[PDB]
Amino acid sequence: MGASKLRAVLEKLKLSRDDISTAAGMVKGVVDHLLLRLKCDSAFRGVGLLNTGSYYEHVKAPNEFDVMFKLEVPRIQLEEYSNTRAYYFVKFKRNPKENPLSQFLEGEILSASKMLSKFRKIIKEEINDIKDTDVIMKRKRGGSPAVTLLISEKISVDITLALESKSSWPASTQEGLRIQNWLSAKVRKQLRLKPFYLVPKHAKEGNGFQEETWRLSFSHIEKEILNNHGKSKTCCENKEEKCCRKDCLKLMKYLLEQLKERFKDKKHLDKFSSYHVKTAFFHVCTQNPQDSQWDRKDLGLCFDNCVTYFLQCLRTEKLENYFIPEFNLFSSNLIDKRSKEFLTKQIEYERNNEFPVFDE
Ligand SMILES: Nc1nc(=O)c2ncn([C@@H]3O[C@@H]4COP(=O)(O)O[C@H]5[C@@H](O)[C@H](n6cnc7c(N)ncnc76)O[C@@H]5COP(=O)(O)O[C@@H]3[C@@H]4O)c2[nH]1
Ligand SMILES: [Zn+2]
Repeated sequence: MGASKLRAVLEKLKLSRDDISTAAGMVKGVVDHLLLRLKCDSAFRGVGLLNTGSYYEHVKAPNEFDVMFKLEVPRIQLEEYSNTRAYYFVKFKRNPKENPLSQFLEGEILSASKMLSKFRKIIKEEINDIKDTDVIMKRKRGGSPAVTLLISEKISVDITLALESKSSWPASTQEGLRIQNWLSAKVRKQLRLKPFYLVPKHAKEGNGFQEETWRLSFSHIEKEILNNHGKSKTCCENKEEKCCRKDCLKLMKYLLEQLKERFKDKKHLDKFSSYHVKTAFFHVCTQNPQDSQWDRKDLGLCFDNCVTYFLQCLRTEKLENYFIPEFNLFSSNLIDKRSKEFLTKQIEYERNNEFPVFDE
């Protein structure tokens, strides 16, 4: 695929500032309401919106949003669950006083499900009485840490509770975030000085879930490297330094979206998500650390790079969490071989036919 061809695909996907800002305005209204309602509970007194510029997650298009509600909690003490590397039990270093989160304490262990339940119940209670905006809560999605809302039958919002820890990141992330040769060792240090988050997504335990466990999240870091993405500090600030990194990611996401859409009737692509694509993309960024390897005229080659890497990940059934290297997002235990073989074949068909998926 030629570079100009690929950018013509993105150009026709570009949304009008009006349709975007209207969409953003609706979710902000709902979010503002939920935040203040939430503050009426002592346990969520500390809730606040984490890292949101309210830019949508779908390319097409401005109908889906992903928000995290960060909760500042006292010094946290983690205990890794069954060496899963990403899931943890949360305990408090000092709990002699009857904590505000004490109601969610099952033993010395802060229950993810109990918090998630109340969080959800509080939100569901304010959804009936929202002024001027029609809002509905979606069914619980299997295994999701998120409360999903649908605004005006058009806009989906994922609202995810997020415990904030200012402690240093857990050992499982020691070899993660390999950005040294790309964004530099000192950027990695400064990033790792920032807080990490815990969302109420439970580890698998037999036919069910270990309902107390939380999972690590670094969406704030993911946000930072996407918007400050070059080896050069002035990457994408002038004509002579315009790179195609953001375009590649968009095209990879739109490819996955379109395929998921085409084959909704089948079940094969249901477990794949833009998070897989974003992760695959970060790895490619690490493999191609130079801004010259992401030249604007090379969008064609760079996109194929991303496609090819993603394909290798599907075939070998290995896609490392960018922050937690021993967590395999593509293990056969999460996504079975057939689904990955199906996605593999469709992407390959697309590439061999000049991406019919990319035209209207
Ligand atoms: N809004 C939202 N924020 C999250 O952090 C998150 N984590 C999971 N989910 C959704 O819960 C359900 C259970 O999926 P699972 O955990 O088994 O696999 C997930 C998970 O391993 C990984 N993943 C997705 N988002 C994140 C994330 N923010 N951080 C780490 N991993 C993530 O990508 C897989 C599929 O993602 P989605 O299919 O788009 O949404 C999942 C899914 O609907 C999330 N939904
Ligand atoms: Zn750039």
